[PDB]
Amino acid sequence: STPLQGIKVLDFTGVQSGPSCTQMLAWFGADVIKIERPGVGDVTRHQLRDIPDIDALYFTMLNSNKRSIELNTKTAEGKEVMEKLIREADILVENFHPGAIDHMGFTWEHIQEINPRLIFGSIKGFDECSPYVNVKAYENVAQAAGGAASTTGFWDGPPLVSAAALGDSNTGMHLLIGLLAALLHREKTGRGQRVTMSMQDAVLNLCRVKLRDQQRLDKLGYLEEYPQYPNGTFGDAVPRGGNAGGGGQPGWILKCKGWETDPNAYIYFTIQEQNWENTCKAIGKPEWITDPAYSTAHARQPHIFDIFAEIEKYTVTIDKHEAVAYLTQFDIPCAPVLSMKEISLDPSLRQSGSVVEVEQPLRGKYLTVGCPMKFSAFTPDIKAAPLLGEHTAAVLQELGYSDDEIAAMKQNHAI
Amino acid sequence: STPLQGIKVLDFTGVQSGPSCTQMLAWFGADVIKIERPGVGDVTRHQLRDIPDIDALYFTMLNSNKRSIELNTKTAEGKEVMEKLIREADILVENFHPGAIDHMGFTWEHIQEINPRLIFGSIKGFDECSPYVNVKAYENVAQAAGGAASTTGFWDGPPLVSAAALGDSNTGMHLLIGLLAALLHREKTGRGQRVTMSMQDAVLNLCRVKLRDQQRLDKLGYLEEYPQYPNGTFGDAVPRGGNAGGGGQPGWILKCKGWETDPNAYIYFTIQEQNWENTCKAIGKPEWITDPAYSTAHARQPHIFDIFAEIEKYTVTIDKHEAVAYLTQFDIPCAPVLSMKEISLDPSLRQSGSVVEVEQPLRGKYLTVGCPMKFSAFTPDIKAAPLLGEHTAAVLQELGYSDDEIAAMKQNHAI
Repeated sequence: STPLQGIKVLDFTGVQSGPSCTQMLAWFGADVIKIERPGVGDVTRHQLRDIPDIDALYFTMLNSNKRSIELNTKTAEGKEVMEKLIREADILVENFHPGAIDHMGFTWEHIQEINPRLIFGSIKGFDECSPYVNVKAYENVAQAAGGAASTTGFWDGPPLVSAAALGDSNTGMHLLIGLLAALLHREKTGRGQRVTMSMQDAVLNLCRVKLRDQQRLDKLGYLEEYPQYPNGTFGDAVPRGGNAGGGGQPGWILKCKGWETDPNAYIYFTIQEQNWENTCKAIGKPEWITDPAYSTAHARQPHIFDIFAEIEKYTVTIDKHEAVAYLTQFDIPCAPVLSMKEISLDPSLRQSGSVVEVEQPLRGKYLTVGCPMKFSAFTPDIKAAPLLGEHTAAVLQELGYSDDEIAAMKQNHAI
Repeated sequence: STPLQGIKVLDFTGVQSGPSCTQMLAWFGADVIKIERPGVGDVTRHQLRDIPDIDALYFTMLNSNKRSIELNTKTAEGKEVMEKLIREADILVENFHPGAIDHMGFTWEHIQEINPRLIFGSIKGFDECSPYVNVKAYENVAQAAGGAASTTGFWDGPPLVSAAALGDSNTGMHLLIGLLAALLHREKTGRGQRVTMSMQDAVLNLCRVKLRDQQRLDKLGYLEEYPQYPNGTFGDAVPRGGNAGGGGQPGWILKCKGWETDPNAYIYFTIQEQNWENTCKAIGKPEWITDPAYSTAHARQPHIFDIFAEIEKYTVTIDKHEAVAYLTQFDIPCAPVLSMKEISLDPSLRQSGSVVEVEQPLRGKYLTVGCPMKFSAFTPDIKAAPLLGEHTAAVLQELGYSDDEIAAMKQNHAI
């Protein structure tokens, strides 16, 4: 049994935000029918290809386990298929521009009439009433609008985007929470509803603690743990803090052996408040244990980069993995800056199902990020991504179309 | 009606990752009973305080709607209360070090015997088989281990952490998906189960597209859309790309008027492949429309920073908001880099429920991030965070304890 056994998803999404949400739904046991433009398909199929003429990894890593149908919803036969899909569906997920579904002949009111149980999930760039309501939002557009770029990077550099998909996959995971909550709600009301999620709000949610810091700043005029305290300057907005800790425990990114030629020969190192004595023992600075200039976070803060520099004298002499194996014995919170190469090959992440090898037609093996959370009663089975239109016939057959009707729809380009 | 009406959560979490998850559970209608150490409470109550002697915003922004009980589970009476709480609960969440709950006297086995319906959610730094299992993971430690620090920042700078809580809140949102799935699964199995979520895996999941890029790099030796192509150099790992788009459409962070003294006087600007003609018109360069050195993404790539410099000649002349209002009419994807000050005061984010003003005892008003997703059939009510032990008596009363028994437990220090 799987959590979403028997749930049927009508999936119009493309790219990353919507598809990450629906791939999870598939992994949870739902039947995800991905509706794609005939002869075109989700754009990720053809972007960033590593092997000529076959689906790109962009596609395969975000569409595992889905069924692909080609359907041209602008045609009258396509419209009729869609109505039948809506009628049988538990969830419809879309990440089009406002009014796309309405213009296909299916307003929310019309959808409720066809299927009052249906849960309608929509990803947009900004919320309904926003001044940016018609910006077309890509990943980094949302990162700018949601607070992350403003607060990421260095105080003496530009706003910086994160590699992490705060606008795209993070929005998908938030929509998924909403869809799962709406399935739970449906069990009580007997009804579906519309769940909307904006990319700007997804970013903002992960930046919650920077809105903590803005209020502190408004009230006090400084942030005691930020690099700018006490010798630099605070403006009216939360500033960029480089590689600072972000919470109650300060830290930094420190160079390890190889950093001149290896851009990932680094660790993150935390000076944990309750672990100062251990930290001194690790670096061989017993004099610092009780010196009042060093014994509290308060006293450390005004010369904290001298202390990081002193720790870096140790870390530069050894490989990041060996640095972490040593430092962790002293309870120091640290880890290596693992590169995507290390992650791709890490045998532990294969064993834990975090990185998963998957067999794909025409390609052979590829790696994906697996189902992030582990369940003691359920094991996902991560499968190939569908070739374009691979499941069109099967889906139409399930709606009661004959093989001849299906062939006629292929010939007149409804599919 | 609420999505989680009638659900009871036994919540041991502190700091950010676990509390973010359970705050959302409360907002969805669950009764979240937060278990705190008598006389001390979640550390966030006293860290980064803006107002002396009352609960910090670190705490109130992450613990809205929860009930607080003070309970020493290491005592015999506290253990007996805990057993009664387990019997009544649907979900127990914890983000302690491995084995803490076992040590309390409740293995997962023993919990299953007491309450076969209970879903046990656990947040850890790393997965069970990891070499880093007993590393203490803070926010940025997980960012390092998860691939984000490696791939964020500039190619000629160090790895950079993100302001966005990739390790903390993001992990809480991923556990939340699991718990909601587990509730759904329970409707069929009649049984709870254990759901575990590591911070490393949460980071990795958002970095999924960087694993796409690693595989592309492994196969081809270069990433054609990365800043380093074609005139720079690729190594064996996906490199940092500064403010590059991260997907199929290139972009960058551009200066707007005021940038020399306003570290957030910037926009994100996407050069969308189908929108070159309009991009040229927006910046008054009609001659670039059909010039073969500019008309395609492939041709633009080797000189893309000149192109951005040229756009920047326009954007530096106007406020970032006016830049976006204009450029958007030319279909150019863009948004301001909004500061946390602008976010905190943005009337549209108030209207949309994205930033919410909450009345808190002793403090007055504070701002929080609201419930990220919107539901057409459900409106969350965000309320104050609990004062330490504010609900101890009521919780024990609901378990059948008399006032005398409760007062006796206070004097004993079991509560």
